[PDB]
Amino acid sequence: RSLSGLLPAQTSLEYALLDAVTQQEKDSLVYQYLQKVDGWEQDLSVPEFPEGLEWLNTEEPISVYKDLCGKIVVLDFFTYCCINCIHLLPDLHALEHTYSDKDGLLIIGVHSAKFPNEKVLDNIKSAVLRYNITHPMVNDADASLWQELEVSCWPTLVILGPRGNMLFSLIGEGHKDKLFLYTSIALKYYKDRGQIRDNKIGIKPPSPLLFPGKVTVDQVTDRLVIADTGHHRILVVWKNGQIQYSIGGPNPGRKDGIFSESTFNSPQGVAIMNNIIYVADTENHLIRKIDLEAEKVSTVAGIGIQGTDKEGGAKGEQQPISSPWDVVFGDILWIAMAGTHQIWALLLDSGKLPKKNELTKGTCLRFAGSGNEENRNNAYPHKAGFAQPSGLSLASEDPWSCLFVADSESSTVRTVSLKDGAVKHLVGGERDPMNLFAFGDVDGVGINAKLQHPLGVTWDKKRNLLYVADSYNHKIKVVDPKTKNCTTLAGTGDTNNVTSSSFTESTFNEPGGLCIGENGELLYVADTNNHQIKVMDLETKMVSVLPIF
Repeated sequence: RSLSGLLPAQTSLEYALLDAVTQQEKDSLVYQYLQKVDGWEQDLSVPEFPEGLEWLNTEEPISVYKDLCGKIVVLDFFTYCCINCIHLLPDLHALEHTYSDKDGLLIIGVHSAKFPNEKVLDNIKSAVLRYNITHPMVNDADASLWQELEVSCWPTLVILGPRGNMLFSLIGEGHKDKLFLYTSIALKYYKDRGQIRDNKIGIKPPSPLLFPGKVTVDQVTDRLVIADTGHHRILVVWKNGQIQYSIGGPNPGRKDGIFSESTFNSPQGVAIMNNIIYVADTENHLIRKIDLEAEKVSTVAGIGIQGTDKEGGAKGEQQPISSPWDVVFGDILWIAMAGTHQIWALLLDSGKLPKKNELTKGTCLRFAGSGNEENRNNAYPHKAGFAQPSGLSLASEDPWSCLFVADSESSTVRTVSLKDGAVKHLVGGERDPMNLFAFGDVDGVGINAKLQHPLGVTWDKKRNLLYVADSYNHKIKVVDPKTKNCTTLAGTGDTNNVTSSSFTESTFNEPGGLCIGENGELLYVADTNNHQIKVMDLETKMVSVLPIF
């Protein structure tokens, strides 16, 4: 009745596939595995989808035993917060392009939420558009199917035969070789038996910004750099809201050169200094450079594909990186490497980082984080762990001399010392370093405070405060790092949009990042799912929408 049933047989197949020298040997072994599993007396039948769950990218609900007979089916147990699930989506996209509904394959996303916020249908509907998921989707918010199957990992794939008989499970990310081997040979087998039908299954506004991930402010000239993630472009905008430069879009890409030529792929982090913007070009797995004087884009880090390198050390364009989410200047570029749960550095000029030797110009490496997904604090940077670090902010002045890290999957904020690299707790989470489920919405001191998937931090040098974009609680919070006291600055915690209002009566919706102005009078917020930049006046305590024209 559970995925336990496949484990002795499928691991016996996987042991043979490692001694298999030819692609034909591997194909015949998988075919022999399916002869065995198909000819079992008692199928490991999938539970039916619970009735009255909400479905996306379909006309009506889908049921395994009325609508998916005669089909190979890939269930994707996933949640949109998890970077491991995000990394899998390109592999499912490539599978759907290879094998249509007509060819006998359907993929179903069984959205099984980690966080409370992701249970809300409209927040899944946004995520579907953000990540461009064009296959059927079910909001299994209580995670009934997950708990019945004893799924234990985000993501889990479960491949079904034509009568809902479970054939394979693939746990986690980057099993593209096996996903293709298993589904291709599953189709081949059941087509040779004449059990795969060729029937169809039914599947299904120009604003100026579209899901803006991040924003930053030039200290000298008070211009905004907005990552307009959904339009796959960067905007340079004056303080009054007039657009100076639009760079990229409307389509994805990796193209360098002039600004009509240039293209990005869901950019998040942006930083600026001396007319040079660095972009964390997240789904390209690249750092890009925009030169505003020369009016040219170039690539400074990443090879263009998802790294699994946890150590690094190569020069820029020969160093694989994994889903860079935020960037800030330090002379160095600090990088929140969400994909490998680490803080990285690109050395813009040749220099030396805390607890390492001199490194040459262009060297791209890990600074902090083991690479394990953990809420682990440590005096030694390598032995500490992060959990999808998505925000940075530099406080270089004394007595801080630290990098503030929004650590999203842990629901904490972290300091990393710029003297000795010590990664220390600030607010949120629990003491247990393997506990990634210590989330909530509580104002308090240290571990007593609770956050929910925070994506942005910005440091106020004037007031000695940190503003946290506490994204899934739909709230800007304020942390005093001396006392470690964390409290709500603005946001009711609902998502019903409001243009002009006070801080306590204003609203946000999954704010992806934020940044303070030079003067310390304005706090700009990338209010992602409202498709808007929110300007918070810290003097009048009024929120306004930045007009863009």
